[PDB]
Amino acid sequence: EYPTVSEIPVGEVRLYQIADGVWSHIATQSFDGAVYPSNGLIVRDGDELLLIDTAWGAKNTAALLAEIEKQIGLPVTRAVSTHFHDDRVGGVDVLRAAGVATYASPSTRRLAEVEGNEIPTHSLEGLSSSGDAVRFGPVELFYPGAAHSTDNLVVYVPSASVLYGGCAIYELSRTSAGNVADADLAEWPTSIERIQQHYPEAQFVIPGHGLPGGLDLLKHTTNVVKAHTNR
Ligand SMILES: O=C(O)c1ncsc1NS(=O)(=O)c1cccnc1
Ligand SMILES: [Zn+2]
Ligand SMILES: [Zn+2]
Ligand SMILES: [Zn+2]
Repeated sequence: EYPTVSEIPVGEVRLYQIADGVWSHIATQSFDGAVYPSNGLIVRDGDELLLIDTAWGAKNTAALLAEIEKQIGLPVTRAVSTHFHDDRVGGVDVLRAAGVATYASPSTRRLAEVEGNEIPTHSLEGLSSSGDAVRFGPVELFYPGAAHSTDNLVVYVPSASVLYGGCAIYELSRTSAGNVADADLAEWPTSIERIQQHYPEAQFVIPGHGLPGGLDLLKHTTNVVKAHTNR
């Protein structure tokens, strides 16, 4: 039942409920002649919603809001981008125009600015050092160290035992390293150890792209990252 690229036309977005008040959002983008899905997270916070990541572009992110409005009916008041790449900040200006307060770490904001990508408005303090955690309404935010990018955050929903690894965690079907141009391959496995060591209790692990699993996805990512390092 977890939505795949076969069910989703580029431009559309599917929500998938994972627990009481916890959803993933799924969108697709056309990249290098292939079609690839992407995951973000939606977490209920009283009578409002926190959004983790854009749906990878302005048009998808407009559809994401329309899909949230239709299917959940609570307002998105805050959004957090988990690193500076386009699949996480692309659509921030859409969010901002709809009244969403947009957030990222200063590291992410600076890299976004340097990259010419969209820049979330608000700064998340207290995440500058590997192993830092901060609370953010109904989630904890964790900086595990450099991995997929130097700024990548992971998000844990203490109340549903949901860990959203964003692009620092790979799905099981992904057996070769993705876009590593901005990655710290030397530190990635240590960063994942930090995630393992902080969230030993997670039950649902959502990778940046593709199918959820359990904690095995962390070891899976490590294996793939090491294989790539030994190419
Ligand atoms: O690995 C990532 O997080 C990532 N995010 C957007 S694209 C990408 N990796 S990728 O460019 O190597 C990719 C994988 C599969 C199909 N097309 C592109
Ligand atoms: Zn990325
Ligand atoms: Zn504001
Ligand atoms: Zn990605």
